[PDB]
Amino acid sequence: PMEKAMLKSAFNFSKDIKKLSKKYKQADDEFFEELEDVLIQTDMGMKMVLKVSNLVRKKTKRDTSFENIKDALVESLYQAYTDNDWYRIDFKENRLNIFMLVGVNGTGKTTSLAKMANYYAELGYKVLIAAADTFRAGATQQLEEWIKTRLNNKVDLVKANKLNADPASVVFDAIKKAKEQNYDLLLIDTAGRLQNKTNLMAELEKMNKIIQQVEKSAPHEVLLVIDATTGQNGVIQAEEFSKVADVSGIILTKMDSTSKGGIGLAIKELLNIPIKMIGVGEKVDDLLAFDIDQYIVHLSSGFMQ
Repeated sequence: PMEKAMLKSAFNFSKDIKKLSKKYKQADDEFFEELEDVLIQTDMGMKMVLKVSNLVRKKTKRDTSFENIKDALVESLYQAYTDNDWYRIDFKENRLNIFMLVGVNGTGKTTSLAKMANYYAELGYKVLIAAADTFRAGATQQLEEWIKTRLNNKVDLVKANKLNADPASVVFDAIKKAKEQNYDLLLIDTAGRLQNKTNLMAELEKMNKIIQQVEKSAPHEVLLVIDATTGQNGVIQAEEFSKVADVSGIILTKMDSTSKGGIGLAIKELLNIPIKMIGVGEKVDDLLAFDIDQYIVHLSSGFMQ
């Protein structure tokens, strides 16, 4: 799955690296200028280009073989990301885990939330979804579809029976069921528009108040969806959303459709929030726990043989 996910970005990165190898003589200043130009094209951003180049420069000598520069680069990419104050999904066996999914609409929340329910349901857990994006029953329609079409039998859905209902009332109904029938995970869908900031924050706080009566440390995760195909555009927008919600982690979707693999690093730099799950494709099971070494190794696969 990570191989298919990183196919397009790895092709682009290795295409540039292979070009770099052909006029490669020594790891000198002029070489670092050329390398920096390649790093720029991954769209990782200036600060990350600078951090990765400095790391490669630190690890290497002018006489380093081009093979050893590549090993250097792989290690420096991983280190650039892992250079932080921090990671894990707060899922415990002996409680009702509660995760919210957040972000601006049309980034892929309801798809991702469905994939997350399936991910835990396959691990043997009893999963409940709260369709609390009541802004259009379209999000509700989707959840219903996925439920009786693609999702494991251990995933159930609570929704609104009324038009444009208060989102907290769906959360009220879900928490009750989840607590009473020994569910292992409650996933909460939310609507999002920067425009409706005050209501969006108010609704999140209503939800929080409902759930913290059952689970004091809930929400255990608040997960923001970023569409990788949007590149740096999506990264900046995800930062703006991080002011509306106290985001604990990121779900990076559509990696497979993305040609610029610096985005993981762009996220780390701009948001400073861990990526925790990564979408590898369109099937219900195309969602993995994020692993930065795997992201880097598969991004690098085209030039590492």
